[PDB]
Amino acid sequence: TRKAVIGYYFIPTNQINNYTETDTSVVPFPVSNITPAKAKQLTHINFSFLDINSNLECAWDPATNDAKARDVVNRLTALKAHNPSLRIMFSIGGWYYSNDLGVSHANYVNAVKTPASRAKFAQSCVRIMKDYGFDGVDIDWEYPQAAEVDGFIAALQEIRTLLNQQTITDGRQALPYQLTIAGAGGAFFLSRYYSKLAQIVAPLDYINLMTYDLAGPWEKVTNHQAALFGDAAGPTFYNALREANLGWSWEELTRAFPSPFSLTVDAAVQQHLMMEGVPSAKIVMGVPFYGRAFKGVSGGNGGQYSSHSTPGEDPYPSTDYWLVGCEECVRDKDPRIASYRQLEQMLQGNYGYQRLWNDKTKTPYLYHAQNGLFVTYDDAESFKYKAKYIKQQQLGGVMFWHLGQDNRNGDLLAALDRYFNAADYDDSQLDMGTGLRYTGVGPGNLPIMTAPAYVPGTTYAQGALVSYQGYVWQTKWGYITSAPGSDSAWLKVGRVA
Amino acid sequence: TRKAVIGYYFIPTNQINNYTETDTSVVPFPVSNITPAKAKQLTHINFSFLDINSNLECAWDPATNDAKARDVVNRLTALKAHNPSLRIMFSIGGWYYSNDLGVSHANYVNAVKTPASRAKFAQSCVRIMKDYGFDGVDIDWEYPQAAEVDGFIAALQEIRTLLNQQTITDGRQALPYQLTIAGAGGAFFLSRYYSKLAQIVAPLDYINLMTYDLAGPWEKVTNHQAALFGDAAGPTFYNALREANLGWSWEELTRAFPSPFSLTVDAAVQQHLMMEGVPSAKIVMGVPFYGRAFKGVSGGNGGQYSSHSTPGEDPYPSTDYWLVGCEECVRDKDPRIASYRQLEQMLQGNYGYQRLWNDKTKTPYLYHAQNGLFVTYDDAESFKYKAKYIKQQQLGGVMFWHLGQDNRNGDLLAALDRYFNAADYDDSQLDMGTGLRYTGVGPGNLPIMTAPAYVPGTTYAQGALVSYQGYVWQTKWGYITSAPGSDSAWLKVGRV
Ligand SMILES: CC(=O)N[C@H]1[C@H](O[C@H]2[C@@H](O)[C@@H](NC(C)=O)[C@H](O[C@H]3[C@H](O)[C@H]4N=C(N(C)C)O[C@H]4[C@@H]3CO)O[C@@H]2CO)O[C@H](CO)[C@@H](O)[C@H]1O
Ligand SMILES: CC(=O)N[C@H]1[C@H](O[C@H]2[C@@H](O)[C@@H](NC(C)=O)[C@H](O[C@H]3[C@H](O)[C@H]4N=C(N(C)C)O[C@H]4[C@@H]3CO)O[C@@H]2CO)O[C@H](CO)[C@@H](O)[C@H]1O
Repeated sequence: TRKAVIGYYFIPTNQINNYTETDTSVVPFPVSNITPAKAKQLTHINFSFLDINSNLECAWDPATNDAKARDVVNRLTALKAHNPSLRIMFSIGGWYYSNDLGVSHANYVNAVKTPASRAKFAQSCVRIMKDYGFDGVDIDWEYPQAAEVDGFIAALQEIRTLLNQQTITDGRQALPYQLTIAGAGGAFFLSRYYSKLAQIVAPLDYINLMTYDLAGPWEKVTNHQAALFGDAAGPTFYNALREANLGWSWEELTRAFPSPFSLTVDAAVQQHLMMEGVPSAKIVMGVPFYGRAFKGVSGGNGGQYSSHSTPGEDPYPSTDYWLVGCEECVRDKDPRIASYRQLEQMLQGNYGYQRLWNDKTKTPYLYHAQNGLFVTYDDAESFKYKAKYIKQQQLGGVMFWHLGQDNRNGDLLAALDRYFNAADYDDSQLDMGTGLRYTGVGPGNLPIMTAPAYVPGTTYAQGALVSYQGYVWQTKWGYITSAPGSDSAWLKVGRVA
Repeated sequence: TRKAVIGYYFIPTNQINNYTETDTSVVPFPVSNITPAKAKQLTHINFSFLDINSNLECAWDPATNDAKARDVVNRLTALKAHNPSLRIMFSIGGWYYSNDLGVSHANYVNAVKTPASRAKFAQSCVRIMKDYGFDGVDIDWEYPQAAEVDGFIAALQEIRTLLNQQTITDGRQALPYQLTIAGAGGAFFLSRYYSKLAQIVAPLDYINLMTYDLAGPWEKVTNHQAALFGDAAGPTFYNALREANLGWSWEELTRAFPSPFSLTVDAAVQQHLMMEGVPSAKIVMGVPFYGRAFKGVSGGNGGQYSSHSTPGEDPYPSTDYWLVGCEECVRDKDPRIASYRQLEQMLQGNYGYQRLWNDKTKTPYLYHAQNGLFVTYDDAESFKYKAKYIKQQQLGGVMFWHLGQDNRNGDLLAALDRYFNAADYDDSQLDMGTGLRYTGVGPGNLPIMTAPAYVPGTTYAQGALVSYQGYVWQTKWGYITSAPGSDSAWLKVGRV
């Protein structure tokens, strides 16, 4: 089956209001950049972002000029003409609107509270979808927590049943309306709703993992923001998943979530597959079309894993724009982040950056020896290893943030589409490296094991293995005369074939 | 409030059926051994053991001479004329009857299975009590598994209900009928029901921790069977509590249950105090009035922490009675155990035993260099530390197994009584030592702390402390944006 290539397209309210396709200083990446050929390279385009208002309904930023809004959305849906399988989704949320301290957080929390609120909210979603010509709904709430999860789940199920009904009504069987969500790509944020992944992913066509921003100025050590696999030399973190209300024993939590561990894309992907009820075909690996910059980095190792003098606040607190050659940073007032387009132009501008590569993480990075600068980003090369990882692990596909950050030619998007569909591209021999793989094993992804059936009245020595009621259990100590199961003496280690 | 001195009194069916107070060769320790003075040193005497028959009711061993039984119990209850606080309880269970593989194990599992079965069993308990003149019921099921816990609890609740009624009906406000159980004194067995300790203890006056047998020939290395505190040189064990059906986070589990750890009396007490709703006042520390012997030990550390060649199976697998000087071992046909009374005689018989003392575990032990023997046991000296510990931890009192193993002078009983009630005894200067203390912290033994009230809307760095809902919490990582109890990044680390 074809792999999904979901490209979020972010366009600020301000830009929508002053929309033009002839003034790169106003709209840096207009829709006019996506040609029929480029449209053919995508399966989904996720317009970002819509939000939830105080009325507990899906809506545009009130400051948005509606007519200009519909116009931007029209240029996008027009692309469907050049791709019968292309879907134009709209995403609700985004870090700014939905984070705990986001301006609209209460709206997300409140909308999902009751059957009534969920019905009204879900209905507003379908209205908006049909009103502007979208093909599905994507929720990017970062992120539901504690008591919020069940509501969130009920909301997703509700939206689902409505979409499915709309599909029938609109006779859209050939291109069903879809529901997706952008999920956390790191254990910390993932720990919030992890225990209920299955229920959450159940009504979805895809869960888009935000496997990036796994490094940044808000961390004390420089590192790759999207390492595919781990580098022992890089930092590690406490595995927040073992703080999730799972009901697993100490042993289970320990074997499921090793810690410390390398925060990588592989880890996020594996942590999702660990859970029972989470199909890999629904998992979509996210990749960044932007890089994150650090300053005050010590030399000796390309700027990797170094202490740094980079502010972690938001917004950027100074007026000092130290990312050499990043004019985009000056315009946007943040030297800590830059689009691939800008980064590429920087490597083009002979500014002193060296383009380095980590063979463990399988990602590139820039080192400015002179100014002590470090940039972590992804490119067509790192995407090769990730595209193959997607095939190998049989994931639903690839997602990226975001379309407007690709170079004018759209090399990043073309690469992705190429690695999955091009007849003349061949990665059968691409070596995935020796980077550290996430090997947590939880009661959900238990391996098939073989052991004599348990025998009542028998006393077992420590480390003894037996099969009982569909599983292979092992004793954590000796003289155990209890049966495998509820009692704490036995550890479920495998599944009975 | 007076510390409880609970002495179990075990008399085998054979000894009851041949009861005599004038022949130590038949009944080694008849009731007449408990003189008025000794009766005053006790608060409870738990008659052991009664069982649960196939009719799923409490009942005396089938082969028991009822008439002889009642005479023995009457002698015991007669003892009350010398101590108006004394209670003669009877204990149902014991290892032989109720262990997973014991003769009556099925009866314990079934007796508590249904409301009807529990109702019937509960009533049989009170009936036996009122019928033989006992003062309370002690359940010694070693031990109910995780699925039988809720029924065990319901059964205790049912028994508590009937006893409180009987107390009124019999006008026993002054000396209310009681309900206790012999609880595990080690994590492994404790882990079976640990998670529901609170519910188990609720209906009880006391939970008698069998904080002994923490070592034996069934373990690869010789060790102190009842060390008060841990000795780094000694063996450590897997902390089974971290595998209990607690539903706690890794962080919570790891701080409550360090592993490996030292299998000690302190460890057991702390493990109980760690749970919420488990009052120290109801915790009673068990002490043994018997020692455990090993053979084929090597020297270098007085026979401690040495490999040995002692068989572990019950019954003793041979007729080789190697405990030198232990005639009791010949009679009972097991050289791996000796009453304190027997040990004392072995020590005074100059058979080549040396009484050494571990100042970390605060316990005595015998080492026979010639034959390579090792004996772990307790005495009046180790009882000083445990008695102080009982006081310092504000525990309910002490319990021991069993009266019949003390010496004719009732020295161990006397020691316990003295350490708690003698006006001329003073242990304020007694040094508890540097032996390893159990350091686990749980929901029920959280430290008192002070921290700034959590402030909605604030972002907290890793390691921050805030007060919320009467507790102090700490963040497990950084950029914590939500409140304690709603965001799993918060760990409850203190109270008040
Ligand atoms: C404040 C506001 O609403 N708009 C800002 C705008 O904010 C953007 C940027 O900060 C984005 N960062 C980057 C590197 O693009 C940020 O992107 C987040 C997004 O919210 C999350 N959602 C996803 N999905 C895959 C759905 O991924 C993440 C990405 C980061 O990877 O989004 C916010 C808006 O929430 O920033 C611009 C200039 O930076 C500013 O002019 C203004 O328009
Ligand atoms: C096997 C039997 O029924 N009768 C045996 C008798 O068995 C005793 C002994 O093995 C006791 N052991 C010791 C060291 O005294 C054993 O005591 C156990 C008891 O079951 C548990 N209950 C408690 N409580 C505090 C309630 O503590 C433990 C103690 C060990 O600390 O009990 C069994 C019976 O269950 O052994 C004698 C002598 O070998 C034999 O003649 C015969 O009467």
